[PDB]
Amino acid sequence: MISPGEFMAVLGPSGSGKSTLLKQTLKRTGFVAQDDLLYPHLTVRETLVFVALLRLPRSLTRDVKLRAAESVISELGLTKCENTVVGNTFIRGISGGERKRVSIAHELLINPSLLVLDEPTSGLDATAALRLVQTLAGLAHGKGKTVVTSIHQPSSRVFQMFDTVLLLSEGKCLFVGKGRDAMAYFESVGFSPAFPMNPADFLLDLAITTCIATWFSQLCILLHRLLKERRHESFDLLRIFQVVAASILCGLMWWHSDYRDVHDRLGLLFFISIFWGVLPSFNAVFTFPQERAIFTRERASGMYTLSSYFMAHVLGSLSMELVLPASFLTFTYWMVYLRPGIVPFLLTLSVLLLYVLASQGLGLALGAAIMDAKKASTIVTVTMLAFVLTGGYYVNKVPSGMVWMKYVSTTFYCYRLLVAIQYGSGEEILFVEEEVIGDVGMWTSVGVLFLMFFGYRVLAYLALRRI
Amino acid sequence: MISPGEFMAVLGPSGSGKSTLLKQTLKRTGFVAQDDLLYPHLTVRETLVFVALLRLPRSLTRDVKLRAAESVISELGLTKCENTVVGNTFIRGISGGERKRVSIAHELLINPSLLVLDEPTSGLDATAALRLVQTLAGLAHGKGKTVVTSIHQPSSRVFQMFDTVLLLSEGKCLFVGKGRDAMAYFESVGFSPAFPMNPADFLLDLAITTCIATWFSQLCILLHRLLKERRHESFDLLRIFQVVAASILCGLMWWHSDYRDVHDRLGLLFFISIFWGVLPSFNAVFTFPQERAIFTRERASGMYTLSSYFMAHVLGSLSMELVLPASFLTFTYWMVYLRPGIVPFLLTLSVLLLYVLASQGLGLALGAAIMDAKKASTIVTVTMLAFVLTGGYYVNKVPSGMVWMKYVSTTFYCYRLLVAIQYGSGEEILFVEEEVIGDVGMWTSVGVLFLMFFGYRVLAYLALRRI
Ligand SMILES: CC1=CC(=O)CC(C)(C)[C@@]1(O)/C=C/C(C)=C\C(=O)O
Repeated sequence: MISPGEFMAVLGPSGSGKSTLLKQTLKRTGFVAQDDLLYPHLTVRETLVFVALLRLPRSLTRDVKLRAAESVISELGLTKCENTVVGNTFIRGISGGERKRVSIAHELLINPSLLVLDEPTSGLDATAALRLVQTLAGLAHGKGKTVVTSIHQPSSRVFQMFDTVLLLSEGKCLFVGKGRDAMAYFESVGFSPAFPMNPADFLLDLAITTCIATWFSQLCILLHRLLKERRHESFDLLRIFQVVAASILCGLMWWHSDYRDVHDRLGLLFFISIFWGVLPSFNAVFTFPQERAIFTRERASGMYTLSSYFMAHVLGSLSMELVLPASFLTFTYWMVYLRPGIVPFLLTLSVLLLYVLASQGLGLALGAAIMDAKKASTIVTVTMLAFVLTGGYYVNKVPSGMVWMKYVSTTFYCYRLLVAIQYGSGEEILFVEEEVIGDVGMWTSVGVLFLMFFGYRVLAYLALRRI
Repeated sequence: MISPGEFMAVLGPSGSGKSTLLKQTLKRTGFVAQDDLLYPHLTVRETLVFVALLRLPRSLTRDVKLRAAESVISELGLTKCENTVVGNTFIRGISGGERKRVSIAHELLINPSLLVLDEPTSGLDATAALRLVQTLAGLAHGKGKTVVTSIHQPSSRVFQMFDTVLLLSEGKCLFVGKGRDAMAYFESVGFSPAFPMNPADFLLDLAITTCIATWFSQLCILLHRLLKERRHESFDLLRIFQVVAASILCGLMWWHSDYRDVHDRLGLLFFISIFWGVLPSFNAVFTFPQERAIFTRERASGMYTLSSYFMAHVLGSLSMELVLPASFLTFTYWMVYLRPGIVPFLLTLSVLLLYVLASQGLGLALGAAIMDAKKASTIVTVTMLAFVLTGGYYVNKVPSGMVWMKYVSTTFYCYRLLVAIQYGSGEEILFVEEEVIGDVGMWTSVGVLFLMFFGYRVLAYLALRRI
């Protein structure tokens, strides 16, 4: 039993059952886990106001939501670090204490009366944990919040701040009540310390239109939230360097490529298709396993739906996955001197953008299907290799009983589209018939690529819904 | 001042200077760091006995070296976990306490009188930390070892076990002497507890032929030690499944490929070169950053030299990355029905193996040149793309401005060797002249391949000597 405004600490050794022990009631109940599953690119204020808009009811406007988020940030002592990104182990951001306080404010925006916390002071410095428990006690007492927390091991100053201590050991309960008399209770049984020591250490030793409006609003919200995530890969130094190196390589190798040498242009188009099939799919396959945990945690509270998250993710990724291929095509066309014309330029640009979107959708679907990031990446690589080997440029004599594979590979279709844009039906050129004219036309290839992209998105959505 | 046989600890907050504070004298001094930089594939016994062979002098026989290693293992309570791999965060192995005990025994093989321990107790379970401190105190008392350790925060039972306690704050010493008298001294100064609490928390609040023989023996033991790592560095399904799928789909794509269609076979050879140029290079680029820290720590003690470590690693890699290409060729040659003959089979197998070795050397050199794993991998990808684009199969009309790319690449040489093996000079075949005959001879290409295979490891060695 816990009274409102009382601070309870769940004490016990590792594996004693502290984690497992911890609709209107759930609405006012805020649960915080040990892991700080937060986006590392959003700053403090940005993240808390986003959670405020994504969790608070629609009867509250955006300006007052921002004001409430700012008040929560200032109440948790995050004013100094409000101008810094959250960060993670990879990219430097706020400290561990600030990150844990941001995680607390994530559930504090709903204004919960029953705050359950699993290991908040675990894994941080003595002073950071001391400040965290000071803040938690202040919220519990001054604001009258029913706070139940679990700590693997508290410090002395940390230990002396809980008004209630509940003791677990190997799944059973040993003591419940105030921390001050606890030793006395043990002194009732005959367990007295043999030396000056922290009483916490003894404890361990002894142990319809509205729905559409909400959908659109939260979809735009999640899209704006993931713009920050996409901005990293938009200007990733390694990615930009690789893209510009490939562009310069294509420009120099095919410098002022003529229309007479069909083989050189065919190889250039096939290489472009290979690059823009492998890179987007490989990039997209990593996101879904990486954000799976945070998506599950956020969906458990019911803050947002799966379809809105998926649409926001694809909308955010479209700009990142289209900015680079456009510049790559601009540089390559203006360096290697492919077929002149603004209309062919727009046609090939749209063709490659559609192919890149299809490859990104395939990568997202494969990442959704496989719960392991490395195995999903391996499957993506294998599928892309099987596709490129069936693109019509490496092998010209496909076995009769196997041809259906080249009818499902997107890189095939992209290569045929590129060849059609560069030379048409081969009337000017007229091996030519099989490598230029092809067996699949312009509009049918475009429709097949669009259908493949849409099907990949649908399959990814089905895989996400399966879990 | 610390006397032999006394358990001394250094206490203070993070950043107080505990880390910085902690030839015969250093030969008998064993230093252990916080990080357990150990190979995750060797079992508990295996790495211990190997460090014994690599550290103890040559006047100490192998059988009794193993006996001493077993005695040390049993002395540190590793008998139960001796049949389990050390492991890491990726692959499951021994527990944190067992791993730290293995790290202690790593320096305990040399039998050091002065054991320095830079934060070994930090970040483990209460019972594991208690066992570690009990083992350390037992060693310090019974064996008379001068132990100087550091702890970020000790438990009460842990804290009551040190004979000597040093106290640091912001780089300045505050208290020196026994832990028991620290409370009395601080009370005399005028600092007394306001509640029952652990005095450890109290402290924080205020705060020629012989050389060749040695080279050969240590090279051999290093190679044997690295064999365990090479056993599963890439044997995981992520790569063997990809290789077998590539073999199956390559054999099925060119199923009974004829000798008449030059383009198909040439594309197959080019794709094989592309597959075996980037895969070994990508595999090799990740081994060097990963092992950089452990190599630096192990070289700091002078246990082994740089050249022997390089030779052992290269021998392990050669034993590693030859079976997979051998199986690939063996499947592909018989599935696609290439030119008949055992001698051509051996020729192309040797060519592919040498090409794989050259790619491995390029990857190792690029990984050694760049101190960042991701940057080195990106540079490897860019360079391999540059070599692939200038292989003579994509762009037939290479401009004279950058044609020297084809004179420094590796995929080009492998492709020329493969075509000169499959079709020779083209007399049977006789676009043919440029794509079959070429301008680089078979023996010249083989010599260039071998020269670059040696020079890549030479570059890697010079890069290692630089840092
Ligand atoms: C883009 C990329 C990602 C990887 O993980 C493997 C590797 C580095 C080899 C690769 O360059 C793959 C290239 C492929 C499949 C084909 C090619 O290049 O013709």
